[PDB]
Amino acid sequence: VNSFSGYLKLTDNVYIKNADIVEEAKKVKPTVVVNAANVYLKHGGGVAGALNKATNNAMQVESDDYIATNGPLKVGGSCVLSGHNLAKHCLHVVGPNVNKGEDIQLLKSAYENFNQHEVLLAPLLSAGIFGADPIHSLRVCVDTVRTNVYLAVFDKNLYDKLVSSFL
Ligand SMILES: CC1(C)CCC(=O)N1Nc1ncnc2[nH]c3cc(F)ccc3c12
Repeated sequence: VNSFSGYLKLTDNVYIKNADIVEEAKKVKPTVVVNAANVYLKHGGGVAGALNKATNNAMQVESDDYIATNGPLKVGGSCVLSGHNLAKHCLHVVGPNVNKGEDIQLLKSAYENFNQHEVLLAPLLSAGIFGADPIHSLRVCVDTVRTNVYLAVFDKNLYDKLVSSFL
């Protein structure tokens, strides 16, 4: 038993709540929050920029030191850093960016990083809010992650509808 609430059981190990992942994290303070990051860990906007703003830029400061030491992540890769005031840890995961011509098959590799953690609060990766992409991000998540994943989806229409289209 954990402290997640209003999470609609999607499968044996996948759950979802109509929520902003940043606000979910502040309330729950989970062991692991997933950031939908880029390879440079430049948290300018989206979940990344909003989580970082919620850390008062401490996430960015820590990330810049990580990159200066280790260089960029791989598309499909991840690193574990501090969760600051939002979680014990933040798992920064990079899904393919199709607008950069990056192969979306790498989305499965991205979700495989979740299997190294027993429980995670996560947003949708390589999805966005338009077309069959966000819908696609969920199918790969369900078919790839075996650990317990709590998906926060901020957009209601997508939340409402991913549920209604879920096989
Ligand atoms: C793009 C994608 C990652 C996948 C589908 C989805 O809804 N996304 N965004 C978000 N994901 C998680 N929490 C969120 N909080 C928010 C608060 C806002 F004002 C605006 C957007 C979000 C948001």
